[PDB]
Amino acid sequence: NSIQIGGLFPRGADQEYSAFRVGMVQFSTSEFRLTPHIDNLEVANSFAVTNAFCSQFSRGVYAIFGFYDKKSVNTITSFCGTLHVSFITPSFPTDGTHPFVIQMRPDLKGALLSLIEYYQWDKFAYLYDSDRGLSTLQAVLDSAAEKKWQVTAINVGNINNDKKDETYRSLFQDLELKKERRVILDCER
Amino acid sequence: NSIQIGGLFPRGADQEYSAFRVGMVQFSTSEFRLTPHIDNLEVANSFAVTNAFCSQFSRGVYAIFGFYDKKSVNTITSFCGTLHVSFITPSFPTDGTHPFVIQMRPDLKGALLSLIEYYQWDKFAYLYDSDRGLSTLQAVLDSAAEKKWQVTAINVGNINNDKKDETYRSLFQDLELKKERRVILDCERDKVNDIVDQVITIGKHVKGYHYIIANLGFTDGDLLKIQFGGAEVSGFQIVDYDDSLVSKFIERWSTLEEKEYPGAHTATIKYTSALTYDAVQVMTEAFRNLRKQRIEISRRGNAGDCLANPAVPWGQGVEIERALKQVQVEGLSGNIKFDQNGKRINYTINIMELKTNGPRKIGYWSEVDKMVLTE
Repeated sequence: NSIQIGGLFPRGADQEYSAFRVGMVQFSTSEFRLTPHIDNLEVANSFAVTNAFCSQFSRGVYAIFGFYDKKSVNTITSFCGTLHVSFITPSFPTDGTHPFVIQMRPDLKGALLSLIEYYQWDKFAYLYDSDRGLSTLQAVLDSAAEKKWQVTAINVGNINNDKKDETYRSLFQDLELKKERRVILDCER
Repeated sequence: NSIQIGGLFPRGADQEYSAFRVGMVQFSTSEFRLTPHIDNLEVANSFAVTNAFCSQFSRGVYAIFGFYDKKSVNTITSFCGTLHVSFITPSFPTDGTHPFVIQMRPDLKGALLSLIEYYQWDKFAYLYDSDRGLSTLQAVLDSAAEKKWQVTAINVGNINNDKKDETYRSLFQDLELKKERRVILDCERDKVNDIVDQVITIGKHVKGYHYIIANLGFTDGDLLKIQFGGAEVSGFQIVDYDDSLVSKFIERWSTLEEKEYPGAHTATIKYTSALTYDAVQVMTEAFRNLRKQRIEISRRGNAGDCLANPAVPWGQGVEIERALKQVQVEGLSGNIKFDQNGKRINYTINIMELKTNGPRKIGYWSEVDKMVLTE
């Protein structure tokens, strides 16, 4: 019993792939074996992702495990929905109800909003990164209307890294006009 | 000289296509003729857009004119960049620097921020729609930190339309906790009318309220309703009907048969449609500057499958880009110019206010002069 599956790992996902390998070993049985076809492509590039998908599809896979970015996510959700191909991903949850997509990452939106009320915050700064979608940003903004919060949302993402210092100094300069002492960092590791 | 091009029109773009046709006629020359291959697909669906692109690519086109959504935009920008295919679109500008993409719509982000300071706003509500990307939302939020504003951003987009009433009542209920009297409507020509209608119903269109329509089509929507209400309404207009150029266009547009040209028998025109017409002119002047420059780029309908791996970009595409981006003519949307990326430059956006006698230009906005009032 040989079940061929696809593997879309973004270049740099070393520990992710290492964990992917360990899983293959820990969950290997005699009843059937999984045959991973690994494709290391720039997850951000929508075009490349399209090829890697059609390539793994022509190879005749039963399911696909990979990752997507805020840019290529629409490509995956669309193709997998049209071709009825299942796509398992640890990446951020899709903003909606897209069939044929299995998401390993639980929604943090709920846990965050609950924590804010616990500490009883009414005025805080929200530094966000547009990498995982503004799904959580909209969450805090919409709740800011109901719970009546004074949120200071600032996109800390588009900061060019080859001179990113006069930007941070000018960042906490605005976070001092209102003497912001409570900051929420919505970013990657 | 037959130049084949692709046309991706979303189902429902009647006036846009009608304007696309009129452009084909007004800018048709004996030197060369453009052969549009029209494909009507659901622009939102990323998959469909991928097929329509590869289909027009296998047919061997030199350039593609169409539209994209906040969902399919990444597909276009990506493929057009990999296959070196030029893509002209009136849709919202891309959030970044994506090559091989020509954008007819100027950036409103600048004109909006300038208008806010003009009226000297410090606390306002910002009703936005996630359809054209949160590019402008981030703009006002980031500026709210520097200029110190108390913005109340509310996504008026995800509102389910088959019961959208207990939502609006609960919407202006939150806009009453802080007694918000200054609202900015960042929506499409449709979502705006829905809001405007609700505003009149609840009576929040009387003196004391101030609305700002955050789009390039201020006169594109019905204003006769919130015109006599009392509340001041401002917005932006890209199609200056005072230009003899535009005035002449309407003279022929308003007369066209509405049967053959759907939604074309009016004295006005949606900015999206006006950009479509100006798009044709840009593509014409571009392919013309290639003939006079003695540049051979011609090919056949055998570019092959777009999914070809490895994917090899045809060098003739690099020249087609340097052509469109080099174009500089006069159209309905003022002076048309581009930079190395594709974003329009040296343009003018008229600031509009709604008075008793109707809309009236109170000034303009230049990318280099900011806001300038006309006495």
